[PDB]
Amino acid sequence: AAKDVKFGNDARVKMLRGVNVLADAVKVTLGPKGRNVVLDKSFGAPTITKDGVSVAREIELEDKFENMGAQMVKEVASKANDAAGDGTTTATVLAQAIITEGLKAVAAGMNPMDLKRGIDKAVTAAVEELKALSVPCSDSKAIAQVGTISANSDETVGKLIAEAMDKVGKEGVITVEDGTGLQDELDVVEGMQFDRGYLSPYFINKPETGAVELESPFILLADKKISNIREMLPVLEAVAKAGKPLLIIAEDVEGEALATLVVNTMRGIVKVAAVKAPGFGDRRKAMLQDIATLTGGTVISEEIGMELEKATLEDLGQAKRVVINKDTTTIIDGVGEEAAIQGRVAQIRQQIEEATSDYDREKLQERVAKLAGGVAVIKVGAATEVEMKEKKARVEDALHATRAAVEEGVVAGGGVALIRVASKLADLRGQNEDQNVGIKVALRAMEAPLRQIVLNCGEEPSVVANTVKGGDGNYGYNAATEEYGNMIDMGILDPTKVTRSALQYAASVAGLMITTECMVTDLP
Amino acid sequence: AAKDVKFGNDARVKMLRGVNVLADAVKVTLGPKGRNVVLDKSFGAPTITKDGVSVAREIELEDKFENMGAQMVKEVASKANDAAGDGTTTATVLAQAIITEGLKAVAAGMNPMDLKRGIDKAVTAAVEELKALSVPCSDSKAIAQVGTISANSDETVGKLIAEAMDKVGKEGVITVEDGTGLQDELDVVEGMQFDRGYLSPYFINKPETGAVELESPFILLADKKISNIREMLPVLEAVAKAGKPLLIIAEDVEGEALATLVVNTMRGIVKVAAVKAPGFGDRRKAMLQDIATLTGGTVISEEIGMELEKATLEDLGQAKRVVINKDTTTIIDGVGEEAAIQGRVAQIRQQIEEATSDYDREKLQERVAKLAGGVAVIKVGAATEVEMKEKKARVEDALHATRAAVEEGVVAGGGVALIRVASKLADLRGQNEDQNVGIKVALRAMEAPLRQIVLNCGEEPSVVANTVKGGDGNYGYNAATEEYGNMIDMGILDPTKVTRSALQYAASVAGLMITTECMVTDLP
Amino acid sequence: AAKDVKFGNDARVKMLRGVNVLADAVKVTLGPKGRNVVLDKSFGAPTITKDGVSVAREIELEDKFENMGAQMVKEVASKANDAAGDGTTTATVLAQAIITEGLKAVAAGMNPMDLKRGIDKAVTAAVEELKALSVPCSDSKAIAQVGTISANSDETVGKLIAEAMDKVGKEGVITVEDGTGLQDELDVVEGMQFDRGYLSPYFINKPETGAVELESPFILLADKKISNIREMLPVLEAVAKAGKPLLIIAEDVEGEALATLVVNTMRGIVKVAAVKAPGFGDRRKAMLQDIATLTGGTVISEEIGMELEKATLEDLGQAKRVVINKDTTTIIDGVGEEAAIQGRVAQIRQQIEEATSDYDREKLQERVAKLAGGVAVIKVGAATEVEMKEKKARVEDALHATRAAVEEGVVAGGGVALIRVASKLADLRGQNEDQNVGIKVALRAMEAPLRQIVLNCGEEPSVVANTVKGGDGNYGYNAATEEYGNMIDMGILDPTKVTRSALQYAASVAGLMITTECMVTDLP
Amino acid sequence: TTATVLAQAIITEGLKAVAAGMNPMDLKRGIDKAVTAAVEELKALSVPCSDSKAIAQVGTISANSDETVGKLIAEAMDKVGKEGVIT
Ligand SMILES: [Mg+2]
Repeated sequence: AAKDVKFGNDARVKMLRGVNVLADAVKVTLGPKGRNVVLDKSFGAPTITKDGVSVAREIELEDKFENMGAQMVKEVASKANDAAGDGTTTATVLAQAIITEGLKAVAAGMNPMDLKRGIDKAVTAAVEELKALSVPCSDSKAIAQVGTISANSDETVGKLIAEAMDKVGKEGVITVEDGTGLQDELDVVEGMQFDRGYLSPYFINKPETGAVELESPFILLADKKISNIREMLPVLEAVAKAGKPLLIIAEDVEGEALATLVVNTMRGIVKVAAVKAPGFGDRRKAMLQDIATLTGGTVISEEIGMELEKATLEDLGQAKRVVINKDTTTIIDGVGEEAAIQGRVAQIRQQIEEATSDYDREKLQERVAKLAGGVAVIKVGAATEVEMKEKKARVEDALHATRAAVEEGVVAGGGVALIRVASKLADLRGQNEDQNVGIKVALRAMEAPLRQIVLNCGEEPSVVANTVKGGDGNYGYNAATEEYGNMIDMGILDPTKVTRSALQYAASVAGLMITTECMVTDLP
Repeated sequence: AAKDVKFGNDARVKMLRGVNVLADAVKVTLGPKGRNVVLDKSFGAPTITKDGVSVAREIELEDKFENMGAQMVKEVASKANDAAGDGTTTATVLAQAIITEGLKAVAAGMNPMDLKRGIDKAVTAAVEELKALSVPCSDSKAIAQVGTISANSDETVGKLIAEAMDKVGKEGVITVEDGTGLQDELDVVEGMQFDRGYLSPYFINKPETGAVELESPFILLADKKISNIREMLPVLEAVAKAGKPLLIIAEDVEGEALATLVVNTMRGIVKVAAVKAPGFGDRRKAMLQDIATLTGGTVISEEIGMELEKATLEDLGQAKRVVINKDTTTIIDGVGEEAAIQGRVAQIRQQIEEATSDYDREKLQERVAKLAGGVAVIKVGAATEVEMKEKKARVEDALHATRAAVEEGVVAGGGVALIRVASKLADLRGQNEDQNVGIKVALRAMEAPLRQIVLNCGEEPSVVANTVKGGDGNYGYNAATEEYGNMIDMGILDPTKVTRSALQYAASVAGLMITTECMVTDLP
Repeated sequence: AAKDVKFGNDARVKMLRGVNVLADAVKVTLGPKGRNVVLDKSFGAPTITKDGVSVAREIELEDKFENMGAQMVKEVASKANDAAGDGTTTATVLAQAIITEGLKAVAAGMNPMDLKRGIDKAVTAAVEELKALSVPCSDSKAIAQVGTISANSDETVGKLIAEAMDKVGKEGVITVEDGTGLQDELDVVEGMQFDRGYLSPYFINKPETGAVELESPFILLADKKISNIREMLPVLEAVAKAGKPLLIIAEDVEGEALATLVVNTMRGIVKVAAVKAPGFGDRRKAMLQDIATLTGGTVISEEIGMELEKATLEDLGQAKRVVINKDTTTIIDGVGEEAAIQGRVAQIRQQIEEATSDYDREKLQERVAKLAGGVAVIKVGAATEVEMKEKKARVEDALHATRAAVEEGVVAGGGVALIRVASKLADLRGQNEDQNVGIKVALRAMEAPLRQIVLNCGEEPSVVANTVKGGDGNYGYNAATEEYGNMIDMGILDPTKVTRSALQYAASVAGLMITTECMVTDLP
Repeated sequence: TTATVLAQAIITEGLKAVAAGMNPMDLKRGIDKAVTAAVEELKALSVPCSDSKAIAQVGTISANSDETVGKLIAEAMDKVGKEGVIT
């Protein structure tokens, strides 16, 4: 595939045009009263949505290079959402603002590297200002308070979120399941979650979630990389007859074994998924065993002399539910014996006391938390299935905001916090004039999300922002009610973590584009 | 098919245009303050990188002839990295400068052959100047000193390099393995390295490395060329059943067996790799035997009457690790008995006594080193698996730099060494008037890497080059800190070998283009 | 299909353009300081060579008719290499000069038939001059002298060539084999060479050589034309288990068996080659038998009642090496017993008494020479494979030059010999005025290779040639050292046979083009 | 030629200033004020040219460093006087 190359302004201008298309389309849906965007669907009638993430997902440009601009922003914006749960659209809005003004500066004869440096300094100062601005969240009322707000002013949802965290801790693992009964249920059951993703995007049976949900699946524990389909065949045939899904944990799965399973799973016969074993080197051997004890399974080790091909249902572990997302795997309600698992914890507790290394005490302690802490599950109850499933989405959305709020506290969510920081460091400047311009670009860019909100609502952006500038603290304008006041008090806020992640990611992508002198793509 | 032919000025102009595109894109990332380059992918988003090598690999031009120019530079630049481990971007930078100014000279009516000679004379003088400029690196302090710098100021990485060399030797074999735990472990285990590449690129399971890593594979030793698939089958299925990779050492493998093994390995049945036996004639027979003793394997010889088809696992040697690169084969921790291995060494030591020829004593001595010297292995410790691969990559990069530093010492790495040498031989004149022009071209061209660094840093190339010229020795400008001083003492340097190799290759390709009178290619 | 036909000048002009393209691209690489050419590959990137033959192979033209001219010259030039071993580029150079001046003459309105004939007298007279100019090579000192020069100032290469001839004889059979060790080995072993080509070009396993080399292959001796694949099966299958290549000697092989074997040998199960038997009729029966005794194999005769299907391995002769080129087959180190081989010789020596004619005595004597004389072989010794194989190529070229040198002696190789002869017969005139024109065209065409040499070097051809003409005999200009004197003494010479063959082929092809009224080809 | 160069540098930098968010009318005033100050400095730097050699040097420098032109002109201006006419 032959490549087309553009330099300097020809390159940068195309990125600007590309980013603006993505940004302009996505920006309209940011506010409470945000405007809706029509997306075509290959089969059936066209889709109408107010969600920026959905719109961002659906945008790819005709012109390569312009496409690059949009996509570069999308990758980083997606990361903000993946690390914060919200602000995907906000990051893009901020990215456009920094990028559009920053590019003018490079084309004006000013040095791009200095402009980046000025912007980064502004961003660095802004992050700390956000930290001062931020209202901490630690007590149960604050947990419930943020949870109910996120949940769309439903106090019952906030209560369960706080209760879940209270039962397993702030860092504990909380999952959501369809409710069997009308009543909301919160339960503690043996289970474990670890940072391991799925080996294939093809495996996902829940496309909105992006996660794979399996029902009472068999669990295969392995201690070797799997490159050959042959080891799986006797076990593979056995699971299909059952009709139950099979989950595999091992070092890695190579394309020969994995490709057949991928093909077999997608609209095929036996639909199963495989994930990598948690931990590394020395760490994994103990952890796989922890999972084994938890699911009542048997670990298969090449070192032992036992191979996967010589295996039956007896060796496999079991759990009622398991869900696998892009980079995380969690198991729910493992079958392992209560005495076995509790005993395992006792063995580990004894292990903690050698305390030879701080790293080892903590790491052993970490093992205790995953196994002994268990997994807290929340079933969402409702009168009708339609209401029940809808409520479940809301609970999950509140949970991401609550976790972000816990880690860093909260800030005004109308884009007000960005406004608020910009007013505070207006005086800040750099020795190089180019640096001064970079600082101004970043600060001015911060204003955009507020203005975008107001613009979407059909109100004057300049008038609203000007009055907001006049105020102090968490004071701001709420788009939904057209009334000025403390945004946190009135119910509109964003986690401190999401605002920070969006703003800095936007600056990071912006800085990269500003310094770029060349882009490469294939011919039309 | 029918060919499109250009010759004389027309052929040279296209090469210039082709090389400039390649060089303009790659040159922007050379400095510590490297400019970002965005490389597109057909699916979704573009990528942003400061790595010149990744940029250069990707470049292919639609316009034939121009494409040849770019490719010609890429091949020679690639050779510099292949024989030095670094300077791929630097070679290209120097190549553009030499080629552009010299090429104009040939089109100006100047004799090309003389211009080459003038350029080469300046290049040769510069190489010796580099040798004088170069600071020796023999003691452990120097070994560690260069190793930590290359490792990007990591003192511990330098320490392991120095200690490994201290044991096995400068000429010894040092390899890097993923670490078992937090500590970095260095150990010497029985093993052997020889200069033999892999028969097929398709074999590589580590795409960034360009090498094939196998875990505790069975080893097949053969005394015949393998053109037929069929002999392999009884051993081939047996190894697959065993569940481990198979490594083959023999005279050579033909496409009849090679192509099927490739097909068999890529997304298929069993993934194994094969390499050619070390030495030739008398040497291979003794050398293969040394490997057999080392891996505890059995050699199969046509001359004896033994055949591959009749062989079993017990006839195969074993090692915990084996890695195969483009031109080198090495094995780690051979299973062969200490009594057998050490006893064989005694047999070889005894052989050395005959001293019939310097050639046999030299060669026998070489056998002793490989068989008895052993292999030094370095495990890289880390708190996380991602970090562990990260630290490991850095060690490998440092190791090439240390080996290069050992072989020829080191020079200032800011492009300063090229500057320093160019200034020293300003006076030098050729025979023909045209030759004198070539000399100026070569010397002026040398300036470019420094200027490029400064250009990438947003600083004036002419002003920095001018100040550097004024100073002497290793004195120069550090782009990263915007300061002037002794570049080696400031932690910025390049191995003498990489600087020399990049400068020599740039001149070699440049001269080559200069003397090229005709280009033939397919129509568009 | 409909075809494009053009007449006279229209047909001839296209041939002229075709030959000029081929000659212009090839001629630049003729000199010692020749200019390299860049050719592109489907498989990767471009490679550069100063070798005219490689350039010629890749030259094919867009315009049918022009392509034919180039191909016609390539055809004749290739033949010169085939019958001389060198001067493929020289033949092409001479062809362009003769053709351009002569072809213009036909275009003007001069008689073509006379022009060819006029050129022929020039050529015939020049060849006689070459014979007088030519220094004979008979003694060992001359043999070694030319051999070392051809090898490129390597005394050892020439010394072995002289020694090889000194053993088996000037007309004996000398072959080249890879060296098992450091020492160069020249020795004699039973073997036979005969003039027979390979049935299919597809058979060649050595594309640079254009020949098929096999390792200790089984030899099939047959007494019938082969038309049917079925007979082959029991023996073909037999060689397959053995794993060794199979060589076939028979009257001829038809497409029915030939096509399947060709497909079988390319990307197939058994890779074998087949050639026609030496001699014919009555002579053939004895000739095949001589090979049978030599190989120790059994000849299958239809007349007897023996059939190929009824054959086994014991009926197949063996030799350590066999090599087949475009029209010659030779075997090395036949396994046949010395007692039987010598005994076979005794039968032939006894036969000579029958001699009722000189032809029969001679023909029988020739048989004695092939069998009893044997084949001498050369193993090329070197420190490493790269040097060993590289050295081997040079030895083969020196060998061809020595055979050509022995058969006709040598002439100045700077193109000087053509210059010297052209100056000598300035006076010669034809009958018709048109014939006179042809003579001048041929005599000044002779100059072209010298001038081309000087042109490549970047020196003025007109100036060099004038001074060389002023001199006498072998006196001329050495392009490599920029000096004047005896070219032969200096180290630059061409075999008389190659110079003559190049010149005669150039004139032969030229005359055919001069006399070619019409051209017919496929549509574009 | 020199005047044109000044226009080139003034406008290139001035436009850059315009792109910097500055009021052009003010930029013009700044330029005009700087020029007024520069002229006075020029007035101070200027040294009277009264000798033949200096006049020759200006003629020679103007004539692209041609000595004969300066020599010929210096002789002329001296001979004709201050109000004399040279063509
Ligand atoms: Mg003037």
